[PDB]
Amino acid sequence: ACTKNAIAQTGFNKDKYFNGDVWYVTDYLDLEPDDVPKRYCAALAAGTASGKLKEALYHYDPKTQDTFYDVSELQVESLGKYTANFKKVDKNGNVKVAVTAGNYYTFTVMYADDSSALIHTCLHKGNKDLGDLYAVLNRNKDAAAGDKVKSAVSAATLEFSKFISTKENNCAYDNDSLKSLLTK
Repeated sequence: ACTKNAIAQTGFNKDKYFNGDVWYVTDYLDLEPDDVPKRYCAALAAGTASGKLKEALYHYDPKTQDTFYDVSELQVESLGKYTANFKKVDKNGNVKVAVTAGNYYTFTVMYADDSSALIHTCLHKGNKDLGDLYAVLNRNKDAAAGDKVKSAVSAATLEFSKFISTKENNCAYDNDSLKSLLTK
């Protein structure tokens, strides 16, 4: 179940966030903690491709080694708040699972700057959802969360101390694949 109306960043700079580059998830928190593993790896690219707002996603479970990529088309609800479809793809963009009615996530950028961000997402698969999921993002895969995004976590009335770090999982990412997928 999702329960939060996440508030987007005041003055959110959409072209800076959606610039074609990669974001690494360094820390996460699901308000339904059992919905996701305690160890995980995730990253995304976000950009405009031929006029359309897109994201490319990567998930990796560093223990089970379950791996998947996705390509998403985002529609605008308000500044900083989006509804995204997704298709499951291999790392090269070939479709494994097509865009499907009812398979979507919401995406809210609560905070962003040059190097970091805080997002909220509520994933839906049919009548199932994966809970309220917060993620601290960084442009550098190995950077510890700085005071700007940690203060943003507090300003959302969360505690950064309760987030789970991804940093000890030997996460290895394919940035070329993510940037290419934005076009698929």
